Amino acid sequence: AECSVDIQGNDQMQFNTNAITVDKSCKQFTVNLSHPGNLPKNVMGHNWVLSTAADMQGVVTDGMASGLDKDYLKPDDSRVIAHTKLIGSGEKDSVTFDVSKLKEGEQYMFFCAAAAHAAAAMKGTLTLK
Ligand SMILES: [Cu+2]
Repeated sequence: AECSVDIQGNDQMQFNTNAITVDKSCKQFTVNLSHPGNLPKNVMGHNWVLSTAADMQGVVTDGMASGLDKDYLKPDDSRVIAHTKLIGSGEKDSVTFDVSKLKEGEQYMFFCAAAAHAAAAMKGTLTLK
């Protein structure tokens, strides 16, 4: 069972993956986010956020309004299954979540909630396999 993934968000507003697989034998799954490049948090800060496909737009919109000092997420947002903090270059963060939080049939999306980043396609799918 492969129960973690290392993902990078760079100074050019991209993740180095578009698709995450979660082994369904995993009890927990861990995302390790890092930020190659030179740009600080306030310029090109990234996070990793998990929601259902349907909820992503809302999470992003409300997170935009919540703003930078809230790490671009509505605090305690019920739609956020898991999330890292916002990180700048040189910084890192991990998040671990229960795999039981994912449903059969459902469609899940990961993304950066930082202003404009998801629109520029800092997103992809997350799928139970
Ligand atoms: Cu970002």
